[PDB]
Amino acid sequence: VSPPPPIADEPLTVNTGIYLIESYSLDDKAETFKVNAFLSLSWKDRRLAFDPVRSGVRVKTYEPEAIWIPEIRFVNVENARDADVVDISVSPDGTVQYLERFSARVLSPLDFRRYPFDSQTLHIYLIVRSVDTRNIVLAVDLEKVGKNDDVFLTGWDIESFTAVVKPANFALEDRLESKLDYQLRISRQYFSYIPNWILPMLFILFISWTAFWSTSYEANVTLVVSTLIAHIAFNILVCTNLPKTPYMTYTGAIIFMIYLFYFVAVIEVTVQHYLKVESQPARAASITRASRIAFPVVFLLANIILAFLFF
Amino acid sequence: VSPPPPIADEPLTVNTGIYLIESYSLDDKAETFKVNAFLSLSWKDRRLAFDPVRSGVRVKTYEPEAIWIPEIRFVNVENARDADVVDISVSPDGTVQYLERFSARVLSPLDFRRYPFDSQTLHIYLIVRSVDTRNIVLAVDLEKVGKNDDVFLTGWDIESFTAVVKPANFALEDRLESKLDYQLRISRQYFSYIPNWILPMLFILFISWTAFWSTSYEANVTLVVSTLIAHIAFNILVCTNLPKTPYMTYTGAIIFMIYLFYFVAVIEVTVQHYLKVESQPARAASITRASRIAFPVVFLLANIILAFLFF
Amino acid sequence: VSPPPPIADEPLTVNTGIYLIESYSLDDKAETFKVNAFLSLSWKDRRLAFDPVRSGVRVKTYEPEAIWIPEIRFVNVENARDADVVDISVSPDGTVQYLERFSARVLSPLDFRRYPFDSQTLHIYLIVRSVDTRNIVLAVDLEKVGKNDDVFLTGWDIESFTAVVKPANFALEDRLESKLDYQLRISRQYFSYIPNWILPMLFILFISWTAFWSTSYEANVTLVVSTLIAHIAFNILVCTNLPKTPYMTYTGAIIFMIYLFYFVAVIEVTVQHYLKVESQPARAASITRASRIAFPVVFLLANIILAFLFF
Amino acid sequence: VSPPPPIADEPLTVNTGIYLIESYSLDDKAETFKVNAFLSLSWKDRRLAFDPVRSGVRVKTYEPEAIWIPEIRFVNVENARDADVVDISVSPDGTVQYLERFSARVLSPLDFRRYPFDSQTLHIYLIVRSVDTRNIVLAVDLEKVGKNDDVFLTGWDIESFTAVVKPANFALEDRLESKLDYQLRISRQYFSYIPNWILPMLFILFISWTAFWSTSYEANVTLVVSTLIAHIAFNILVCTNLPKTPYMTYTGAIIFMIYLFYFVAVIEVTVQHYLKVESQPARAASITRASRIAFPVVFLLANIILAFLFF
Amino acid sequence: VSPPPPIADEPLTVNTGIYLIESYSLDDKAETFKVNAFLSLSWKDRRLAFDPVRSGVRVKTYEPEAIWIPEIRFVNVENARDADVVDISVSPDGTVQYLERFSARVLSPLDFRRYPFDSQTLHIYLIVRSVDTRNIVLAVDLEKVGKNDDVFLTGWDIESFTAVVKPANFALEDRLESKLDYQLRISRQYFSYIPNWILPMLFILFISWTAFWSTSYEANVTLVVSTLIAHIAFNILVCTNLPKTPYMTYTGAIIFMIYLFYFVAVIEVTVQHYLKVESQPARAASITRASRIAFPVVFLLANIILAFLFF
Ligand SMILES: [Cl-]
Ligand SMILES: [Cl-]
Ligand SMILES: [Cl-]
Ligand SMILES: [Cl-]
Ligand SMILES: [Cl-]
Ligand code: NA
Ligand code: NA
Ligand code: NA
Ligand code: NA
Ligand code: NA
Ligand code: NA
Ligand code: NA
Repeated sequence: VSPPPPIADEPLTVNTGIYLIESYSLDDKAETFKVNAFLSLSWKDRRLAFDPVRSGVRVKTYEPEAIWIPEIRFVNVENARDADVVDISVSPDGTVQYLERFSARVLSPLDFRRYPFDSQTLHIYLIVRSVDTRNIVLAVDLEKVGKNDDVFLTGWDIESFTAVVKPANFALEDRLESKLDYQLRISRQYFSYIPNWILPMLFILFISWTAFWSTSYEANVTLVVSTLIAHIAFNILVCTNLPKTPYMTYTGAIIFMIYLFYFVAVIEVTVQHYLKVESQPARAASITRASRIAFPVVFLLANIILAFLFF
Repeated sequence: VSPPPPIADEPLTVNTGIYLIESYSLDDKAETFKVNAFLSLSWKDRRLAFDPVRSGVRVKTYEPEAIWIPEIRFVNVENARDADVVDISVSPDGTVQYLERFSARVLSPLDFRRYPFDSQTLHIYLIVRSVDTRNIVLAVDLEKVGKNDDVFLTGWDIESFTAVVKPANFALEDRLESKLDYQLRISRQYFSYIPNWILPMLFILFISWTAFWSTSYEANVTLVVSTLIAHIAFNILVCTNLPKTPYMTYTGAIIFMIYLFYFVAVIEVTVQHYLKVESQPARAASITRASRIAFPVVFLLANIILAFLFF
Repeated sequence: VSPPPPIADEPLTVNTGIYLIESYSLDDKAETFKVNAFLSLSWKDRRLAFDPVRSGVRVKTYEPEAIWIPEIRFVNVENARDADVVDISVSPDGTVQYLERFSARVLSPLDFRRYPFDSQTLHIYLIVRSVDTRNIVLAVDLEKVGKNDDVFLTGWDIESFTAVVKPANFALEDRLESKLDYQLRISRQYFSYIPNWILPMLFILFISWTAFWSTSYEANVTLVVSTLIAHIAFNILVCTNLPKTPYMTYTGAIIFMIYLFYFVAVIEVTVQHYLKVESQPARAASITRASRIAFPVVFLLANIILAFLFF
Repeated sequence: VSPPPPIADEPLTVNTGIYLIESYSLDDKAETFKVNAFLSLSWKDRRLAFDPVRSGVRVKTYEPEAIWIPEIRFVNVENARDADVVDISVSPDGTVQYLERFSARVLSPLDFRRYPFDSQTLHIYLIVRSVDTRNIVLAVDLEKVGKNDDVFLTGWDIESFTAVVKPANFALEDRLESKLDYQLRISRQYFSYIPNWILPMLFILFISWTAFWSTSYEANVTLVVSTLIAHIAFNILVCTNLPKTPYMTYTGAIIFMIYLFYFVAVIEVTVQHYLKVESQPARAASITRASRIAFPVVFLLANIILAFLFF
Repeated sequence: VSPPPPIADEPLTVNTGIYLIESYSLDDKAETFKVNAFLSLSWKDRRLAFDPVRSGVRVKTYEPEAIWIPEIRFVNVENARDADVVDISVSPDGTVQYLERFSARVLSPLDFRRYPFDSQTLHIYLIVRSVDTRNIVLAVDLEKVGKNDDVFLTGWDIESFTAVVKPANFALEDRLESKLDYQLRISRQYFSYIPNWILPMLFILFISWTAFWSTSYEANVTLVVSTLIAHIAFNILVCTNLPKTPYMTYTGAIIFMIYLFYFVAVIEVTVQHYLKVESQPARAASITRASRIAFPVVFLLANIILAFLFF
């Protein structure tokens, strides 16, 4: 079966549409997500047109084998070709209404610099390669683009599922390719992070600042170093599985700054002790007293700067 | 093969029934479970009807290819079509009785706020898309809905497997959809959590409260901080298998409260030491003495409040 | 293809046999195991009868497609239908002799209360659903039930592979099911646990008892608390691979009892210190001296009781 | 269908080309990567040649079944044959132009001695085995070799995707084999490692060097040993998953040298204490004072030597 | 298609040969490895014999369907039947030369007592079941057994890939089974373990021995216990990937011994302190002085004994 011939040197327009049934498994590290949806395709093949009176039927149903179907493919899928045809209907004029159910593991990059207060725009790209007898272009039938009300993506808030209606028509290996961009907009549910990660992490850091109200070097070393181990362990406890970025993330800056704070705390503790030993308790006292305000103020300030830089 | 034509403008009623053979693999983080089951389908197609006296047979058996079968689909499955036809029987009147064995990874959301004392209602949804020639509705044959007595789901207690007999009726892309809700009611076996997690975690926290019977700052710092590290490692030991919720869980609250208790214990230990150093041992003694009753009483009280709020 | 007709109202006996080629992947958590085996089936289909004088051949060989084969299914598998037909031989009488190679992830529950000194009985259940024209019953050909001498299951000792010869013939969804039970008896190789887990865990607990020979509160706090951390880390090191049971396990009890011992050790250390501080070193000495015999004796006794309760 | 016969004892030249659509999942431990790409093949089959005036068509399209296609295989793939034919076009002279979409998990070794500042050359090898009737050789059509501009490999910078134009002809099991080498050149995005791993690891080591400004053995033991634990935990936190190499890696040497520094630090702390106890504080002071310059200088120097040796 | 008939009561000899293309994924815990190879089969079928002159061809090519092919199977594969036929060629006398590309996940047990200085013999077993008309036996064509020069297995050294030429012919379920043993000899690349595991682990133990140069019980308790935690974490850091053996391994013994050393060190530290407290510093000094030589000597000696017992 060859493609439908043109009426007069025109390309075949294939009207597309993705309707989301289920969304699941957003893998941050892999930068992938899985989807269960309908794919609707509509085009005109005049060769299939008929008189409804003669046939005694208002619409004819076909098997995929029986008629010519455009080779529509997904660009960014990790999944194998997972598709089941639901219906093929030919209206009296020769308009074919194709419908299939599919599931795919889609590969779309994520921006982690605002993590865990980040939002994403996931993409599902559709392509079709132009054939020797006719060029093919994609179109969006907005009536056949949407998502079911049940559609959820664990740990995320689903904002929208739209399509950039104008395709990207370009040349590849001497043939025309027509590409559409379906966008799934989502925003991370950040609630969990504040009682489960930010607050316990801030408590461990604050414990280290009690060393500014002690003159016991043995107690201070234990304080600052034990909270440092506790901090590490706490992030081991998180089992952070955020991929490696060629850029700095909001979380990454904060964590780094916290290591620096743990370091400076050690220096203060060391200086205070050295001065007490060097029979200069006057300076040792001044530094310790200053650090009681310096450490919380600098931390709060640095965080304001960081928050500002990231958002 | 087209659907059976109506006697007089009536929809095709497809009688369904899911009989659970095996249930397994409840993934909390994925919010999925796997199932091994029978799917029974029955509808009337008068074109298949026969006079048994002529046939010399009371029931005729068919191959799926040979006759029209309604395209029943599962809404919420992650799984690829995994179905094997067991039997297709046509009664003399035209009633087709279809039976298949299937297995599926079902995606059903879970409520974690009462975790690990939570109960779930898992769903298996069946759909049928109405066709161009005839509209289709799903029905439940209660005699063909059940579970085998062996059916177990590790770490859970299986309460029931029932079906909401009335289907959903709605339009999708200009066609009528008939959905059925099969509900598998389960309740978490919480026993394990009390000796393996709750009690050892309460012991580590109690050890920290011995600092209210000591005046040794070095010993107290060691106590409170080491038990805090211990706590973290103990939860790292858990290797928590719980998804990130946009809400607070019972477990989540408890853990948070325990971090707060570790923090306040440090403050007391710090204050008691500072006052002893400031030559005010009368206040330092009063605080330490109060804390001996305050810490356990507030903890017990706060837990009563939480338990009340969650259950 | 319909089943063979009865001579006079008798059911079709399908003689079965599983011969294990390979066993592997016993997943404790999942309660599953994988198997590579032969499945032998035999029944009579007189429609296939032939005269070898005419046929020239003493036994005919067929393709699964060519003849009626009973729909034998595995009840408790996770796996998809993974089967390769090796031979289908028919003798002049019509007796079919079917052989296939299969692999399957079998789901059979495990009893963990005697872990890691536990023994298991794994099951492989065959079923055949009776058809409209003839009832089908399963049978065991003992000559075709066994395991190869190489057959191993890592971390377990394979005792036996036998079959309950009497099938569980019952009624389901108005038809007759004939169920056979195959039993793979195994016992856990517990050697590894004693030098790798039991002994280093007993050493860490013993180190904590050295606090009964010290009067230094700072040293005692360090001892008892650091060994508690060590213990946690050591079970984190084990990365325990056991499921959550609705019952108490031998290992589970031991671990719990060890946590309780760590707690009571802290109480003693606390009491001894408070008394010394309260200028009552006479009682503090008595307690510490008693604890030197109390803790080992109570531990040994409690373990005898537990061992007795579990075995 | 047999291969096209030679005009006069010449081998069949199959013009190849791989066009990368998507690259993903570079697994360092497995030394594998996944690819989604076009495979273009072209050969002249003179039996397929046609007169365009008689046919009334300038190019004929075929089904893979209809014509002889060379058996091109990938050498180094872990993946199963995942290929979908897009187009088969025969020009009037009989020159077939084949195009397929494939995805494969490619096994190519990696050099870890410069990790995490390493660059790789990934290989995709195409083979063809000469047949009994005609010998086959591979060629590169440079116009059909490339990658889309979107092509990304998470955590890596994609430099180039080129092919060694000259194939490697050799004999195997008495037949001629034509191999082509496609090279995907990538360099690791090392940014992440400096704030997330190198710097916090250097801070933990610096904290241990404060023991050179203290005379308190109890405080020093705490410092040096706790930071040693922190270092371990920090690398557990990294969950380094870099395979086991028969050679020393840059990272591996650094880590090793850090363990040695932690050991020497303990010796210094031990020596300093022993001398103070032996009433030789003059030597103890000299050593501690020396160590303040010795440790940082030796470390900086050793790192320059290492960097030089590795780069 | 029946098997070729015998000339005079002789079995059919099928000449086999495995040629390794790729080897990868040696899973120690699963005791499996993956392979990509060629399988060459050759047998004589006189029904396929021809006069070269009549057909005008020296060799005829076939489709697997067209001719009788022996059902050769792999015994110890976890993998599903992953095979692609490359070529089938019939020589004028009727000798069929079959060639296929396969990939399999092979299950072969491993000996871990000399780990990580262990060597393995991995097996690939080929079986053939004798048919009703003719008995089939396996043979090795040594010219068709080998491995490509590129063949590597990460973390191992590939010594040889040979085949025990005499098959194991035996009776199974009343038919004759002919089995061939293909052997892949490998030896572990142990370099990595000495700087990454053995040496940092020995350093942590040596740090604990500094307690024999200190009289400070608080410092010694910290030393011995902290290094014991460090040791655990260091093996948790290693996250050892070795299954559970019913026998003791070299690594296993070493680790155990190290735990015993950590325990004895605590005893010494406890004894030394008790004696100092009991105002017997003469004995306390003697023990500490002895331990300075006892611990290294006993350790070195015990290791010599162990090494000797294992190798
Ligand atoms: Cl696609
Ligand atoms: Cl479905
Ligand atoms: Cl089955
Ligand atoms: Cl391939
Ligand atoms: Cl096989
Ligand atoms: Na399509
Ligand atoms: Na169906
Ligand atoms: Na301490
Ligand atoms: Na069957
Ligand atoms: Na510690
Ligand atoms: Na090909
Ligand atoms: Na075969």
